[PDB]
Amino acid sequence: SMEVARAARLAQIFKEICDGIISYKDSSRQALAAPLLNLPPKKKNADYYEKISDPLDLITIEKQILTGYYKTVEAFDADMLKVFRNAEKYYGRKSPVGRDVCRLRKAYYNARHEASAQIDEIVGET
Repeated sequence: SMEVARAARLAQIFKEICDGIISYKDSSRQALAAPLLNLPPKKKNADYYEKISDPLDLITIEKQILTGYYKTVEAFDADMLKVFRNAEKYYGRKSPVGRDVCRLRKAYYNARHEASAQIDEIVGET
């Protein structure tokens, strides 16, 4: 098949997974991915951008998916996991935001495990 077609099929999968993370709610109906959605405004969180070198938020990922910016799942994985790592690096694995990010990763690995079959069928038309 044609690469842009492939990259669109993938994009659709990446958007579903990423929407699952953004929308993800605990039994308590509160959105765990909320802290991950927007990068703190530079002007009053100058200390953030000193601790994080390669900052990324879910809104940006969500935006780039729609473009076909992610041509492989590794590039996607890399971006999604960087947003989680940056969160733990800044708030601490033990903070309430790390307890959350931790749990969101599990969600991420399940949705990624489940998509894996479709992702292989696409990539393996090369």
